[PDB]
Amino acid sequence: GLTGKLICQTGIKSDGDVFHELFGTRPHHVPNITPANIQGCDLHEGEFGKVGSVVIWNYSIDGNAMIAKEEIVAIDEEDKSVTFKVVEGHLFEEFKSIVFSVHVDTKGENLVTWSIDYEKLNESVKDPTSYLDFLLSVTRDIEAHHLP
Repeated sequence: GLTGKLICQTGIKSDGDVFHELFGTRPHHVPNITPANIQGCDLHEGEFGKVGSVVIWNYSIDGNAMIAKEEIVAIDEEDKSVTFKVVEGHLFEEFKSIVFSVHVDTKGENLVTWSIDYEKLNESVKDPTSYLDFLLSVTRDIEAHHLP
């Protein structure tokens, strides 16, 4: 009853490998490129670019500042994907679990796919569609930054 998945896909005209490695090896640069959405990214544990690292995101939706501590649970070079599991923060006021994944397909003529997998604390919790608007805004800012 409490489980859902939200996905958004959009094209980018910028380099897809650079987009993938931004999230997979340089996630601390993301605040600098989309500062209206993401104000901070601090290493909590481990090292940037390694599975099992833990980062703290300081970010904002609708003017409201929030915090998500996330474990990087997967970095797949072959699939150009990175998977972030929330382990603490504002989201845990609504969800038992919530995992964000970003995948880039460069095989066609580039697609960014964000997935949100989650389990609500109860049925009155809203599905987190606002986070797709947020991830699309982040993606548009990154594309614009990486374009000549």
